[PDB]
Amino acid sequence: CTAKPRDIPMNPMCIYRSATNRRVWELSKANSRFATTFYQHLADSKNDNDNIFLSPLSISTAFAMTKLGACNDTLQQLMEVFKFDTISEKTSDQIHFFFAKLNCRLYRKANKSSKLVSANRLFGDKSLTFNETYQDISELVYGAKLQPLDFKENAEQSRAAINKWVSNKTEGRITDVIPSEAINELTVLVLVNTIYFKGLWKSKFSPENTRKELFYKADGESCSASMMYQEGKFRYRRVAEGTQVLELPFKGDDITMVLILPKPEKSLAKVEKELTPEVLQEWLDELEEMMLVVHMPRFRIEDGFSLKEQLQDMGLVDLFSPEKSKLPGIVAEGRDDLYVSDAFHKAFLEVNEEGSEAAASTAVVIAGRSLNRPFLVFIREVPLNTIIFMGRVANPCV
Repeated sequence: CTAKPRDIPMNPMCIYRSATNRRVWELSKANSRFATTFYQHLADSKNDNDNIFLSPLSISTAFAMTKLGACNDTLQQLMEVFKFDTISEKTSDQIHFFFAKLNCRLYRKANKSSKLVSANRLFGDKSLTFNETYQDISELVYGAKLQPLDFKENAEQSRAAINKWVSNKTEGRITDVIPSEAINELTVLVLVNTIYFKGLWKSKFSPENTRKELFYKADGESCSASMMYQEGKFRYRRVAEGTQVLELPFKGDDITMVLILPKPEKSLAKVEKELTPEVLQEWLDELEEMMLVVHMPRFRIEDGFSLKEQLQDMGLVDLFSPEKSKLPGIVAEGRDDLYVSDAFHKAFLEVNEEGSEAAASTAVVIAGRSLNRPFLVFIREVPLNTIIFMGRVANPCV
């Protein structure tokens, strides 16, 4: 951004290779393929009846930041895993450009509708000499200023410093991205991303009409749930196997939630197993204006988890290997031999008669300490083809 760069600015350090915004659309595409693939995996590691919420977008946005200082294999798996190897061509360095155009259109609205604001940031060790170019590129592309932190003698407050910053950037919604013993005296850097959304229903529900129901859990007893109610014309479509798909657009119609609910008594897993950018575009394409009666619970969910286990299973292995990890572009002089000790994510969703609110954050930490009847949800940026948030609502009660 800054204005409209002819992608003429500089952008060195280790390059891998396997109206041109078509490059950006390709980015979003690859961003989505990662989203679905990750959810699948994440799902595998969670209980089918368990809740789920995240922001695939942020995860790809913190890892793109990390990729900046990557080299060789570590760079390969990063580009491939996050699907960056499906874009225009030879330039592990150019992707950051598109992702800086993408986030640009996303968060920079010459239109003002709903709230969608991101904010990245680095937190390096006060003793180290970080690469100037790396530090400068990050601030330009991802707009991430390198905030000095005392990990060598104050990892605790250092953690507390990061979590706090994030909270600030998540309207208090996100808190505890970095677990208690994550960061330590050996921690070099900690790349972070935050995303915050708040949108008013283009067609709001009526609190009056809302009514408390009785929710039966996978085991034992219920839990009361405030079920909402409204009626109107919405883009909908009962897809194959009786699967329903509905789209609730927020004011501006630029961003809309997308619920997906399998036929009564049918398994959602079968739906999550065959979930894919392709399939998703399919349902979304088959949608059609109609009159209906929408019933959806008034609730909020908060997810949290380490991305290490899953990302390892997808291919991002070298990055977490103290031995094989290659992030030579970060510290110019000081502590070397860096590797991602672990990565964390945390998302929050809230839904009510007035609209929806959701927030998330991802924290990649360098060299530290390692370690109910559902329905699907989606928060997409239509014009941009990006899945901002996603998840599965399994307990409205909460």
